[PDB]
Amino acid sequence: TTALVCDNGSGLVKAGFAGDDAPRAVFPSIVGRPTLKYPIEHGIITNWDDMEKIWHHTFYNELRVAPEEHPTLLTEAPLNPKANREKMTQIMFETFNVPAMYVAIQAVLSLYASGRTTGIVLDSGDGVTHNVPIYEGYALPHAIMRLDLAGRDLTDYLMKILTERGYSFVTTAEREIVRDIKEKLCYVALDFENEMATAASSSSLEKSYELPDGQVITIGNERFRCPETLFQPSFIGMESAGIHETTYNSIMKCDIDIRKDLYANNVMSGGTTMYPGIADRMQKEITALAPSTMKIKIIAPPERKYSVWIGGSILASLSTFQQMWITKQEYDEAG
Amino acid sequence: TTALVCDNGSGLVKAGFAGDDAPRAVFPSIVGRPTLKYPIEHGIITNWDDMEKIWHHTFYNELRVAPEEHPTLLTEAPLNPKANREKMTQIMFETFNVPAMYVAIQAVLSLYASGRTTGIVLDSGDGVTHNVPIYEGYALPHAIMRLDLAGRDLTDYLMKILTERGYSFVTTAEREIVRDIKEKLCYVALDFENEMATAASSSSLEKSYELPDGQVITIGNERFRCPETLFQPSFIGMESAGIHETTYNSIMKCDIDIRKDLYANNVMSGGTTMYPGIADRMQKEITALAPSTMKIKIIAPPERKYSVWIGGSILASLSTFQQMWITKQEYDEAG
Ligand SMILES: Nc1ncnc2c1ncn2[C@@H]1O[C@H](COP(=O)(O)OP(=O)(O)OP(=O)(O)O)[C@@H](O)[C@H]1O
Ligand SMILES: Nc1ncnc2c1ncn2[C@@H]1O[C@H](COP(=O)(O)OP(=O)(O)OP(=O)(O)O)[C@@H](O)[C@H]1O
Ligand SMILES: C/C1=C/C(=O)O[C@@H]2C[C@@H](CC[C@H](C)C=CC=CCC1)O[C@@](O)([C@@H]1CSC(=O)N1)C2
Ligand SMILES: C/C1=C/C(=O)O[C@@H]2C[C@@H](CC[C@H](C)C=CC=CCC1)O[C@@](O)([C@@H]1CSC(=O)N1)C2
Ligand SMILES: [Ca+2]
Ligand SMILES: [Ca+2]
Repeated sequence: TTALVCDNGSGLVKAGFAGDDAPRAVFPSIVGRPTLKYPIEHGIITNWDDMEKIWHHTFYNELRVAPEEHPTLLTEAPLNPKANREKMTQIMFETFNVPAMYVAIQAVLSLYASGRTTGIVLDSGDGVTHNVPIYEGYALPHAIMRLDLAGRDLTDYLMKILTERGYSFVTTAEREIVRDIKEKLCYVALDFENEMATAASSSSLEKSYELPDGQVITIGNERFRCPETLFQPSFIGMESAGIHETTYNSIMKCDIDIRKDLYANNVMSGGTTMYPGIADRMQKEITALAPSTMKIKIIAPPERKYSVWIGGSILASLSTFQQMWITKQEYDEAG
Repeated sequence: TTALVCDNGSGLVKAGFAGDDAPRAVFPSIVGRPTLKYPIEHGIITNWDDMEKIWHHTFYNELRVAPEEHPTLLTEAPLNPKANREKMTQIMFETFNVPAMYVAIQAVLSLYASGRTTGIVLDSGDGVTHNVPIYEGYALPHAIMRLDLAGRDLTDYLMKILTERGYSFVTTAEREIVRDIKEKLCYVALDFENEMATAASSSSLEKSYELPDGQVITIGNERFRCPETLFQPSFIGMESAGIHETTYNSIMKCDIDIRKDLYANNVMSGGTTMYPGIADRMQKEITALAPSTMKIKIIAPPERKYSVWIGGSILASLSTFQQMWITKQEYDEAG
């Protein structure tokens, strides 16, 4: 009788029940095979047999529930292929015997989580980053921007820029330690030059970090150079535009009537948007690219690591959404 | 048993019951379709399927009455085509099953609202402006003047002349805010030059306006330059004559016997004639174009936004009008 909510990400899987304040299970999207394998790449499901192993683990190992006794709400990256979605549905009704289910757009859920039907979302995960403009609940597809740059790319870059300081983070076990640092110490510098100049002249921006084996290490400008890649992807050999630019482009690809409201509603989702000082930066950067008379506003909610999941827990619980489910009868009938 | 009164305008629909002091329902003449659509353009019905949706909303959503249980009084712009009127009647007797109905000339009703049978009306709405000379209740058709310039054109012009001051009113949602300003602050300058000179030298004619989002803005000469378009339509690329001129022309196109009485009875109807200082202007301007010995007088009633509706509420209630109804029997007989 209780509905579920399964947010499948490139890095993590955030699962729980609809109506809850937060997901009860949060675990890696991996499958070890000597060795590990991420079945979701850039927010898209690449291996299906593996993906079933994840959903199987979700229901039975994590949530400890019968999948046929609960309607399940699955999530999907924006502009997800139709053959990709139809393949999910099939697996839920046939392999996991679900009584009903539905596939919602991750970014759209994050908007609802904020309490908004209309707005331009920025969802940066571990595998992919998206600019999704939404009007009256419908995400405008021709305006959506994609960017294959997220936390994992950022974690890798940090490892690299720590290697020039004399450190040796190469193995995958060590990569997690560099992820922890990235999450713990890093921040988004309001101005890059000014900050680098503070780092060159003083040691005020330096921070100590205790490694698993007790030893302490220090990091200076890496704190903000790493997340800077988001605004300048060319730092890692990417000729793509920054997040401020792709956000601007996204808005300009919409109708002129809604732009005022998109600018005024810049929601931020995904753990990669958790960098301290990212809101002050996106305000600054956007303000410049856009007109002078435009009111810009960035909304960065404290629990934006789980805005997608929270968005589905609300949606699943809504009265208006109940009709939009897909019963096994409907599927076994209409396909 | 109670009669209705439905004033259909290009911008608004003013509906209510006959005998009432004012209409109970006042709503936009729009139909959204992703987006909005004004079925009445320049006071004339262009889309009939939409217009039915408006009348349907009027009866059932707004007035909450059965159309077959009440005789309905509909309004029409002057010089409305006969095929236009015959199409209205058909829709009322056949689609809305009315027991009776009648189609009256908007401007003529406004005259009755003032308490006059003979006089030259000026009715400026949101979509069209008309000079209608009326004698003993009959509006003289060959003398009627039309002008495709009203509040909406005026609202658009104001947006434009606010853009030179540095503001950015472009979208349709913002257009309503510029309409509010137009209605709130604007006025008709007795003399244009003198006023512009006051604006160039001092800041006494400036007025602050609180925008929906709290921020305040200032407007100076736009207050009177916007409504000035009425006296000089060339401001917006219209080679047509002003309202003072078309009013003069209208009077000269009549018989010489009634001119004295037309001049002495210049009634003003429609929301566009609500600009403060428009009466002092029309007096001045007309006085000049006309002879010296002529007694000019402008009548601008406080409730002239609803003079057309009020005119029909009185007419529907009159004893002499009762015979002029059109019974469904009469129609289903004579067509
Ligand atoms: N405080 C933090 N600062 C910066 N990054 C963080 C922080 N906490 C978590 N992250 C990063 O956020 C990412 C996880 O976010 P999320 O779970 O939304 O992504 P995902 O759903 O796994 O992948 P995607 O959404 O791209 O498919 C990881 O890369 C993680 O390192
Ligand atoms: N105080 C005001 N000053 C100036 N204009 C006003 C004021 N109040 C309303 N208006 C304008 O008057 C118009 C509405 O008047 P009205 O309802 O008579 O027109 P309509 O019947 O919708 O159109 P039409 O009569 O031309 O077919 C709108 O353009 C509105 O902006
Ligand atoms: C607290 C935590 C958060 C997380 O997001 O991990 C996810 C999942 C993780 C799987 C592989 C590692 C060894 C196993 C385990 C771990 C537990 C989850 C770790 O691979 C990431 O680290 C990658 C690599 S580096 C990066 O940025 N993304 C993202
Ligand atoms: C208080 C009010 C008066 C009015 O007259 O509105 C009418 C109707 C309105 C319909 C479209 C808007 C968005 C929706 C709603 C509104 C409520 C009615 C607003 O479009 C006008 O604004 C046009 C545009 S600008 C102008 O001058 N005429 C005239
Ligand atoms: Ca995600
Ligand atoms: Ca009217």
